[PDB]
Amino acid sequence: LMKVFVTRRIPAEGRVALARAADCEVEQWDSDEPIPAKELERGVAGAHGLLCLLSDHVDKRILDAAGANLKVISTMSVGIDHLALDEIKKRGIRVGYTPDVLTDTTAELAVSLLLTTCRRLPEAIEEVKNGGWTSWKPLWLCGYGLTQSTVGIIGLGRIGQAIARRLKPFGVQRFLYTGRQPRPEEAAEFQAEFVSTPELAAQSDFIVVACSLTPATEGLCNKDFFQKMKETAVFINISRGDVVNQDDLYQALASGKIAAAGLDVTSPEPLPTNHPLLTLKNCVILPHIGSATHRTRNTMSLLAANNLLAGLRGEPMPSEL
Amino acid sequence: LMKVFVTRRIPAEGRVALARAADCEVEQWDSDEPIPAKELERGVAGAHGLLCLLSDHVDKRILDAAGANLKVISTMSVGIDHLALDEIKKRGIRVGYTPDVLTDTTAELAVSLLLTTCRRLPEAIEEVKNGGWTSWKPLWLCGYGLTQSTVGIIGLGRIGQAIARRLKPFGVQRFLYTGRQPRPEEAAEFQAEFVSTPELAAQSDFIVVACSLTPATEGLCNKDFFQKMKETAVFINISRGDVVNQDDLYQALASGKIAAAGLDVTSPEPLPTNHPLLTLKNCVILPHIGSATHRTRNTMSLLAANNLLAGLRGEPMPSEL
Repeated sequence: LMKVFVTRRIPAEGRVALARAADCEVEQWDSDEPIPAKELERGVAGAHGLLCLLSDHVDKRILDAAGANLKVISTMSVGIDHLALDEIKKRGIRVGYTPDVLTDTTAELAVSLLLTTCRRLPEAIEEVKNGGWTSWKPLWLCGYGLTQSTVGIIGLGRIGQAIARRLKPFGVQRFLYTGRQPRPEEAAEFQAEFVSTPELAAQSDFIVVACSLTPATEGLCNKDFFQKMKETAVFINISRGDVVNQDDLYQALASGKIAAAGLDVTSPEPLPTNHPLLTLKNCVILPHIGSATHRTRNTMSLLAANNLLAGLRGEPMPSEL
Repeated sequence: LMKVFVTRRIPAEGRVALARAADCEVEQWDSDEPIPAKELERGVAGAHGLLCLLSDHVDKRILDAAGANLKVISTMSVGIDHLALDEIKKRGIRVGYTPDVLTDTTAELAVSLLLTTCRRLPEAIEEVKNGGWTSWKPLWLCGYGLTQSTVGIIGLGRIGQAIARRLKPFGVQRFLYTGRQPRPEEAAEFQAEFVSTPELAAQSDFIVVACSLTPATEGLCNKDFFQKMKETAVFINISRGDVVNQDDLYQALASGKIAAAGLDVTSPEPLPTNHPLLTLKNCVILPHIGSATHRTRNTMSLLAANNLLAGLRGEPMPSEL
């Protein structure tokens, strides 16, 4: 029997699929809490397969603890920045990941974050709870909406495209995107215009970041970037925390260089409860719930399970990296 | 000089317009707080024109205090259930209202409220602030989304259509609506299907109430309605508080007859802070911010101002009821 380590309690369908594989011995971290480095090193020892999560840093150390038996890592995420890919490819280890199945949900969460930020729901909710609400008021809790807006998207991949698609009927006048390369075919549906980062910041009323975390994008959204934004604009990040310079953001939000921000990702995760960004009424922070619907999480789980199983058996994977 | 009473501080552009009318004497309630009944009676005495708000109950008593000078009431709202329409038409008084200008913002707000509610943003926000957040967790904060959902809309007028149009690209498979009368032409953009209230509640994953408050709609969303809803379904109201039976809604939410609710309107307004509904983690309440963007509020103000002046001068009004 081949050994499999799962780093967390996962959605049922995925766990059952693993429990059904007669050729597998499945060891599991029986918790909702992230597995410490030390217990993961202990757990992957001798494993033929690792099923892991975003949260788990699979670097050279883990690979070494594994070590030689490891033929397949299967991550329950589309993002891969948590894997030491170069060491993995050197070792001839196969990788499963979960693109496509979370596209709609993540785009959906991204628009929810956009709207609750720019329409100021969190302040509004609190005004109800705290006795601030006394009547309907013509001047009160006004934000900025999407009618005739310009929306700037950083990274026009499947998720960005699906954000643009949900945004269009709110009356968006023009879509801009940036990246390393124009994508006419993907942009055509929205008449998106490929522009530089400086131009994107200058022209947009809304900025949505939906790219991978890479050397080219680390610290991309910094002081120079917020400076170029309109003071009436709203900044949304659903990529990785390290794409944003958090101190520059705070400062931009505190001095009014931009109107508001909504973050689904931060650095680190979790964010400390005493963090400056959390003292700000125009910053909305979500705890990385992009893909959080029942249906989506269940599908991701079954896909991770199936990637792992095909990996173990030397077969084509439903979705391999 | 004709006398004009304004019942609150309104957006600048509207007050500037009034302030430029050399044919007018403009008295204003100098406050963001709602005008008491006694102060309103006092202020309308001798008025030729009344510029009022949704919050203001313009009933027989007010008109009497006015009394005989009053020729024009201008409301900065699309809703009119706060006016004694039959008394007004008997007295030959003209009415201005603000349709159309707030259609896109309101629809925009209703979609924000739907997304914040079904994607559990408020719970999510508090878990970051209260230390609940410890990692990325596969089973945590999962809501229900719109992919292949059925959306049911009560009242498919301009705002309902504009909700439908925003929701379509989130992957809605089926729109249903109810009302007093089918609307083929207005429904055809969405292939929406006219259905009875019981069928609406039975079939929908999301229910959005966007109708006027009338005798036929008071207490419409009650115990039998919530019973017929899917227990996975989400209920949104942007119409008027009195369309819902708040106690039935509370009970439905507490027992799990439905998955969650999001209300932009309540009974009364404001809702008391110790209200049962506000002890529920699966009820989102906003303080009636449907039309709260700077652009829209300013447009509404100018419209209400211009309706008033045209009224005073016996001319066609930009938007008359």
